Amino acid sequence: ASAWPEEKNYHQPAILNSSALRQIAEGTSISEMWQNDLQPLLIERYPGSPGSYAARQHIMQRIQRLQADWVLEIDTFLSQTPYGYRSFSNIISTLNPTAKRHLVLACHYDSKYFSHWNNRVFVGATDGAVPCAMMLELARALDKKLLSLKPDLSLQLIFFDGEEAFLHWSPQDSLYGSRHLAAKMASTPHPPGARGTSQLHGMDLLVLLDLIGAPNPTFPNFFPNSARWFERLQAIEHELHELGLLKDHSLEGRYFQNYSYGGVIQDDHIPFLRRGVPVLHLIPSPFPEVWHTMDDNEENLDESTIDNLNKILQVFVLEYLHL
Ligand SMILES: [Zn+2]
Repeated sequence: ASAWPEEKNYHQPAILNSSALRQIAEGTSISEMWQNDLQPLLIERYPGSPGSYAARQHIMQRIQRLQADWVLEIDTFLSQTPYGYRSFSNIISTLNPTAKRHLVLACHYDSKYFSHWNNRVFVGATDGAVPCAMMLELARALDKKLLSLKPDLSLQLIFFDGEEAFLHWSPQDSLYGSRHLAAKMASTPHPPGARGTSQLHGMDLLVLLDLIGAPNPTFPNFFPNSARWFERLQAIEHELHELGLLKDHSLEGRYFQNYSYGGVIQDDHIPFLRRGVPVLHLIPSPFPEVWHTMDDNEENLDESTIDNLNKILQVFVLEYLHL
C-alpha cells in the first residue's frame, strides 16, 4: 500500500537565491495584469449571468494562449438555490493531470448578485476579480518555467463558481461550486486506476486567495497543519523586502503577520478543509472596508500591494514546485 499521500507532510521547498528572486520580481508585470487579466473581469458576473459566461471565456482564453500544457475542464452542475434550481460552472486548469500530487491555487470568479442600485453595479474587484487576475498573471509570468513540467508533483488552478450566497450567507446558500467540487474530487480515484486514493489525497495544499486588493492587508496564520507554509510566505516577504524588491512596503506593515485566528471564516476552502485537505487561506482579517459594497471597485484597489503579493505568491509556487 503506497504511502505517497503522506509525501506532502515532508515536502520541503527548494529556496530561491537573491539572483533568482530578483528575476521573479522583474518577470511579473502589474500593468500587463491590470490591462489584460483584471479589467476584463471587472463586470457583473453572478451565476447564470451573461457576465459569468464572459468571465469564464476570458479565463480559459488567457490560459489557452500560454505555452505550458494546461488542461482545462469546466465542471458544470445543478444545485438548488433560494431562486430555484440553477446551473454553475467551476473552471479547473491542470498541469500534468495524471500527476499524483498537485499544489492547488484557487479563487472564485463569480461576483455576488445585487440588483443595480442608483446606477451602480457590483463588480467585487477584491472579491474575487483581483485573486483571479493574480492566478492568471502567475500562469503567464512563470509560463516558461512551468513548461518544463511537461516528486510526481505539479500545479492546478481552480476558479470556483457560486462562492457567494444569493441572499446572505447560510449553510445551503453559498459555496455552491466548492461544496460540489470537493465532494466530486473526494469520490474520484486518483491517479487514474487507483484502488483507494482520491483526487483529494492528491491535493498537497490548497492555497485560496480572496478579498485581495485593498491597502494594508493582514493575513493571519489560520491552521496548524499549514503553518510551516505560512512561515515560508513570511520568509519570502521578508527577503523580497530586504532585497528592495517590493514597493511602498515596510516590515512593520508586513502582510503576513505572526498571529492566529480562533474563529472560522466561510469561504471556498471549507468543503476541502472539512474533508482533510491542508489549506493556506490567503484572505485578510479584517476584511477590506469596501467588502460587499458598490465601492469594491477598481478605483479602491492598491496597485503596489497587489504587485508585491504577485511576487510573493510566484516565489512561493516556484519554491514549492522546485522550479
Ligand atoms: Zn464576497
